[PDB]
Amino acid sequence: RKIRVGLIFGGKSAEHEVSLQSARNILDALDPQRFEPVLIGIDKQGQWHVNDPDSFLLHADDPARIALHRSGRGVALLPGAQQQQLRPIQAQIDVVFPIVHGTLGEDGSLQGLLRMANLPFVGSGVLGSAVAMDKDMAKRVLRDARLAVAPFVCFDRHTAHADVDTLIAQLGLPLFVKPANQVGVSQVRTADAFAAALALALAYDHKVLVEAAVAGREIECAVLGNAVPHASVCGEVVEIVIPADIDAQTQQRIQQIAVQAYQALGCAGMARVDVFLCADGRIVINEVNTLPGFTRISVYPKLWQASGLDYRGLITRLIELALERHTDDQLLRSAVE
Amino acid sequence: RKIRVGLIFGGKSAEHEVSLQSARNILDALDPQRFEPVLIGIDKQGQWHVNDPDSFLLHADDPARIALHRSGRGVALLPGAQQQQLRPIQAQIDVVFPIVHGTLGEDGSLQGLLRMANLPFVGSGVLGSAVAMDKDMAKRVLRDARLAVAPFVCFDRHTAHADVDTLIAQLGLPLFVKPANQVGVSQVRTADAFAAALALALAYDHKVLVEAAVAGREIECAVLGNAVPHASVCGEVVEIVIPADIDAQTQQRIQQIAVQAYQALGCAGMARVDVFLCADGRIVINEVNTLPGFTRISVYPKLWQASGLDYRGLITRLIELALERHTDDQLLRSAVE
Ligand SMILES: Nc1ncnc2c1ncn2[C@@H]1O[C@H](COP(=O)(O)OP(=O)(O)O)[C@@H](O)[C@H]1O
Ligand SMILES: Nc1ncnc2c1ncn2[C@@H]1O[C@H](COP(=O)(O)OP(=O)(O)O)[C@@H](O)[C@H]1O
Ligand SMILES: [Mg+2]
Ligand SMILES: [Mg+2]
Repeated sequence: RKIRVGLIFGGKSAEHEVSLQSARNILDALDPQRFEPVLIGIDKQGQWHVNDPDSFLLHADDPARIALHRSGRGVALLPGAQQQQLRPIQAQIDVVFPIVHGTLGEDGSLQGLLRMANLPFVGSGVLGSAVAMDKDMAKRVLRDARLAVAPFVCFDRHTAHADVDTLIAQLGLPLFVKPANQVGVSQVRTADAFAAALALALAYDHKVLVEAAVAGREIECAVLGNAVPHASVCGEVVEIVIPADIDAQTQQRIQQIAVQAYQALGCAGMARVDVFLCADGRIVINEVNTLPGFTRISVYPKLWQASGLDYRGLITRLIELALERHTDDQLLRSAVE
Repeated sequence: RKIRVGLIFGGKSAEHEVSLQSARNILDALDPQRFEPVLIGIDKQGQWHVNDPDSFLLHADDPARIALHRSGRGVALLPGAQQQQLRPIQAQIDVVFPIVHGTLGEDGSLQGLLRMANLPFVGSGVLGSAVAMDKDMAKRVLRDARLAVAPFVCFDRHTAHADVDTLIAQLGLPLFVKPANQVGVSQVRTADAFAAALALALAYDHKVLVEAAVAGREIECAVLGNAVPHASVCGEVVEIVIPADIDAQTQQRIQQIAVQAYQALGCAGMARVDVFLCADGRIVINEVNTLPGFTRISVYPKLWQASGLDYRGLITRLIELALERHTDDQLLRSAVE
């Protein structure tokens, strides 16, 4: 009757601690009429630990020291299994809410594990996560959908044969140098600082984007839904200001763009879309993020709060969307001969 | 010293039996100086069974009855583990060669499981597999890379608001109706047969492509490699003819297109690229397939055979490429703070 929600959190990530705080907040807001929580923390070495709600954190109330209780109660996954798919090394989960920051948590890999275990789960599936996480691929698909993105060139080790001059002629200055995996970012103000930015970024990814500058205000907008996505009110990064000080017509066209970008990349459940709003009213997509923050101070939930969707209720909707997707997939999977 | 190769095969798939035959052939050709095999079969319900090389098939020599020995020796996966990641429910694998046909085996999901288990593995990673498998997404990325694809419209349940007339004005007749997941295909010769094709396809996927006809010969070309991919000689589907009866200049431009498509979609290890060669010499990409067949009669290995790469040696190269990728990823993963 109650649904069992497996919260998987942590990750090998600079944002590890953000995932800890999010898990705590989700746990406090989970509608206890409907959901029972099961907790799986992933430490900074990538090891999985089951915990109880009341002892999953060390120094919970100290932001500078908060950490995962590495209980050493390990987890096995049974691929192809239809029940008890998550097994203790040495509770049945009905839906997974993954908030694992870092490459594997965000890039479709964990999502693929969850599919292989036949687990419903919150957020974008394999494709949507993989595409959004790879900033090179995400921009090519956005571009093809006729949405505006910063002009850019993408390099790998084998082509980084980079001519700073041709780059400046095409893209200008300053240039933003980014590893394609959504640290290693640099604002290159002069042609001479480029070489080093290129080199730093390539320590983090096999692919590095070089982007022209976009002049404009930074507006962020929350999307929720599967096939019929909805958009929150906008927020302006000034340090966030909700609702953004922009007219109705402008908010509406950013909302519409956010939904369209989301559909193009094949997102589901949730994304935060970050755009630039230029002086002439052009809207340029900076980033589509399939794993927003879920702390009480994170932008994504505050954007929905300001749109009349409360935190408990956001969480409940994300779970319902995960179950909806799963049951629809169920029929199509079962159509194979 | 010897490398342990985990062969994972089978799958819930119409091509299940092709995967069985492939596994057998791979097993016979595996260089026993270098590799020891471990066998994991996935039955038609998606259940995983460990087997021994000498008893993994029922009716091995009868194509009409050949089936997986469902031994019931189950497999657990330890996510985050660095050793013994594949565990028997109730041999250390050093590299996985997945040839699991069907959605999960092909679409990045299994690849994501393998990443979560820190296993090196053969073929495209999560992104490359997810993108290539979704024919809608694959064509948009190809399109953006300025390679030619059949003109097309993509529908879901919520838009399939389909006007046959507008479709014929834009794309013509006949139309090819395809579920976006790479059965449910229909050649609609008249405007009146469309409705039903659209409806059949939508039983298999949430997305359905409608493509204009491409008039031309069918040429297939094998790609191998990670960052510097190579192309095989071409083969013509007449029923395959290797080498294709086409000039050197034409083979060279199809080879170049095959590599470019492969790079655009982020493929690794292996793909078979299928194109149309039109009367005027235009080359139109039909499909990039990240899981080709590996039977002795499959096109992919025959294309490499005709290019001077033998079957054992193809297999050895695919494993080397998997290990190369893995060790390079290793340094970048470990760069996180
Ligand atoms: N091409 C660009 N033009 C102008 N500003 C940029 C550009 N790329 C990044 N920035 C600015 O630098 C900041 C950091 O970049 P961003 O892509 O948001 O990386 P992350 O979200 O991983 O910090 C952005 O918030 C934006 O303010
Ligand atoms: N748009 C098209 N124009 C012309 N022929 C097509 C088109 N789409 C498919 N075909 C033909 O129909 C066959 C089946 O389509 P294909 O996409 O190869 O599906 P699958 O590989 O899953 O059978 C192809 O081998 C090709 O010969
Ligand atoms: Mg951003
Ligand atoms: Mg084909």
